[PDB]
Amino acid sequence: KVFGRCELAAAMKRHGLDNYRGYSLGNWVCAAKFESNFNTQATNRNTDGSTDYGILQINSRWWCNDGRTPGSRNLCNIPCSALLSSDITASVNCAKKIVSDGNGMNAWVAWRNRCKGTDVQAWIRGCRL
Ligand SMILES: [Cl-]
Ligand SMILES: [Cl-]
Ligand SMILES: [Cl-]
Ligand SMILES: [Cl-]
Ligand code: NA
Ligand code: NA
Repeated sequence: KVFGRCELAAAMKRHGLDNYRGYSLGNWVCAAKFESNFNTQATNRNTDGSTDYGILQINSRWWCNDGRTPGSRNLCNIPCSALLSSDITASVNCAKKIVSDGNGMNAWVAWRNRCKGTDVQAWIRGCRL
């Protein structure tokens, strides 16, 4: 599923991401834009052999099981393929664990490099929330 900008913002708010650990909703929408272009099916390989899955590009090194990332963990206790569903619940719930892991949203390098220090509220401008 490819979400609209405001459709995704609404779904993330409904799931409690708006100011979760102090990150306003625009941070999450900005991260999703640059991680997946709002596409739940997005997958991308990392140099170490792990893979990133779904709308927030959650990686198989630490957070999910894809059966092909040797030496990895599965801290969200989910198959990585569940993160490609049109229902973003698993991605949001896993994201809540990630962002609570010490480094905040710096865990998403695209957030650090493209969203941090910018006017992230722009990403929800015009949206009925
Ligand atoms: Cl957009
Ligand atoms: Cl914020
Ligand atoms: Cl959903
Ligand atoms: Cl933080
Ligand atoms: Na915001
Ligand atoms: Na894994």
